[PDB]
Amino acid sequence: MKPPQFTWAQWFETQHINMTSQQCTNAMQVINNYQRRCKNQNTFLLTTFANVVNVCGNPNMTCPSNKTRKNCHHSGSQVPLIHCNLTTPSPQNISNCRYAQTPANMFYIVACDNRDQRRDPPQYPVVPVHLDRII
Repeated sequence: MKPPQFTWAQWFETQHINMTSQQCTNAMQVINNYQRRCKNQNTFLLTTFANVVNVCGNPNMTCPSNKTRKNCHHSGSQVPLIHCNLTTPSPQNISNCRYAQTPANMFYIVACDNRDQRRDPPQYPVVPVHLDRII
């Protein structure tokens, strides 16, 4: 889920593009502090928001996670990424949650939609809103 101040695109950028630290424990603090819980796992794509927007321009395909959605797009090329996995839960004090980090080079499939009319910048009419899968 996302805090109310974010559009889906801004939340996608916060969860999957802006890895504030190369260390998962530190990077996850941002997502967890906003979600008010320690997310079990999360992937950070080491690419730019602009690159993902362009992936939104690739052919539409069925989303692996949902056979009823057709707003997904394949990255075409692989990108470096870091997958974070929760190793030490701490619902009472989320700042104490620790994560493992797994580096990899994989393709990704993202779901894209038209931007939030009132809050997303007009610069990008189409934006990524969900990371459906990494391969």
